[PDB]
Amino acid sequence: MPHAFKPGDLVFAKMKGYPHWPARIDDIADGAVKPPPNKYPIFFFGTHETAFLGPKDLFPYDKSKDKYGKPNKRKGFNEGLWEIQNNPHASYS
Ligand SMILES: O=C(COc1ccc(F)cc1)N1CCCC1
Repeated sequence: MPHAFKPGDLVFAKMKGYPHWPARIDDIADGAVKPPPNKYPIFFFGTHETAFLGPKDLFPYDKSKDKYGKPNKRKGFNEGLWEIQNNPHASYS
């Protein structure tokens, strides 16, 4: 059975106006800004941007990739497909 989201989990994450985007649940570093309650820090592959999202916008990657893991014309997307499949736990700082 599913657990709650934890850092390291791979997802597609949905933001208004954008396709379901390859992403991971990030850790929060010591001393860094925390997310709002009930939100997770989401690191978007390809763009390398972070936003705070709740579970309603988080689709586990294994279950969802057949539907959402297709090339897109949006900036950063196809790089991000490569990252989530090939090195999803790397440092992209
Ligand atoms: O909206 C976001 C991430 O959120 C931020 C965007 C810009 C920024 F400077 C900081 C955060 N994304 C939509 C799908 C790819 C990444």
